[PDB]
Amino acid sequence: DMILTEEMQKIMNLIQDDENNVFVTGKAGSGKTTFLKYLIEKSGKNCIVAAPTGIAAINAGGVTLHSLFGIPFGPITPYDRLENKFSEYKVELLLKMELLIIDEISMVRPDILDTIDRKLRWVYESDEPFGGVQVVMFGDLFQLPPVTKKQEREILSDFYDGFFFFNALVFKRTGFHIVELTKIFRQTEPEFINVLNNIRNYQVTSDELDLLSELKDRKISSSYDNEYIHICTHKADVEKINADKLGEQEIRNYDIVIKDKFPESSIPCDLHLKLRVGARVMSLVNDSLKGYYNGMLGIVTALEDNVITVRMDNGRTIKFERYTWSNTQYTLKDNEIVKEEIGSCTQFPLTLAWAITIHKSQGLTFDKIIIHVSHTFCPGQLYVALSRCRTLEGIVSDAFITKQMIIPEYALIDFERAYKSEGNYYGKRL
Ligand SMILES: Nc1ncnc2c1ncn2[C@@H]1O[C@H](COP(=O)(O)OP(=O)(O)O)[C@@H](O)[C@H]1O
Ligand code: ALF
Repeated sequence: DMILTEEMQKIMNLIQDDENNVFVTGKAGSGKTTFLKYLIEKSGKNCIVAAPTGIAAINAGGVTLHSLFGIPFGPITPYDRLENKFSEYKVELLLKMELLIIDEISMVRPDILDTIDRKLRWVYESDEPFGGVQVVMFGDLFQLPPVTKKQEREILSDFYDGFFFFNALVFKRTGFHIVELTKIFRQTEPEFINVLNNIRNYQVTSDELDLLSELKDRKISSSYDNEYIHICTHKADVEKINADKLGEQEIRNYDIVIKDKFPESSIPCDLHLKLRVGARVMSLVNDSLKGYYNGMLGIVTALEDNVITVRMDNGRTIKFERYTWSNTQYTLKDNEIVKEEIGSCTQFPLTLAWAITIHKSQGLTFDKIIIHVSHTFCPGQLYVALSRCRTLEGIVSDAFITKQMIIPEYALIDFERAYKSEGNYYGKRL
């Protein structure tokens, strides 16, 4: 069923040359996850998939960067000394890795990449960056990174020109090609995409500005019974909203089931799923054959012991059973990198969805959203909240969206401008 686009093939063309590192970027719904899987199968290489957080690793079927490379937590300057206490099997695993795939690369502080480059050089006893391991990075540039602690910020400041992954010092020694996936498979909305590009590039016209002014509506934005999902900055506001609407009447509780070794921070579901008939909910996984995807909304119609029946917004009724997330780790089998399960957790793939945070809805899109203007805006945070919808028309705002709420991220605009001018390549050329 998959389409192989020209941009996808162009990435495959680049990684044939084992010396090419590649940054694959694109908005939500542009096929990043789907193409990552195809990339693994067609690469012809022993791949390891890693991500900066536990939930992202679980979702992409890989491991966290910190566990894979024994990275200590906290900022790391070039001259902090690394213990390098790799077990023998980890060393042999890393020595067979020909292709490192890092998902959600925009969440990766640049010192983590340099620490990875340093550990691999130690393991390969090599001066080549990343010990010569080819690196392919997936993520959306313009999704804001985790706010770097004040401590972290000024330690790394003495060594780093900025706090994005591409500020890693290793990129003064190697570089990477960039390919953007621009086909949004779910829908094709040129005007909305154009507004979004103009907001993030700080090139908004006065038309777009009032196009943005219209999105306000105090009636809809204060209602919680309308298939609009409330998108809020703060987790506390979202907890209150989903608790208020859930209420205390006729609530059933379903407990997560853990088997063996599962990191607490990697758990991708509710620990205690509290629901009730009529509760607004969101699907957390994709199962194409039962016809639900990560992000789909619905209303709870029936509650049983092993089955929650939900009427999705598209008119369908689905019988949700418990889903099992597998905690995997990589290993060798006749010098070939394979996976092995070391634990799992099991739970219905549903969560309360009258509201959701910006953070929890990263990489997701909805038909209808309500933006709770969160005054004291930051850089990019308006673009991020509008990016959670599929059209301009499904967006309703708390208050009026004003020009001063558009806070650009000039480091990202300069990065794009720089690579698009130098042949879709950043860093040192070999
Ligand atoms: N190459 C492709 N061909 C056809 N459909 C695709 C392709 N890539 C993605 N899709 C569809 O678009 C949706 C988004 O895919 P996904 O890989 O999750 O995008 P991203 O990871 O960039 O958010 C999926 O539900 C999938 O059905
Ligand atoms: F894996 Al994605 F959006 F990056 F689903």
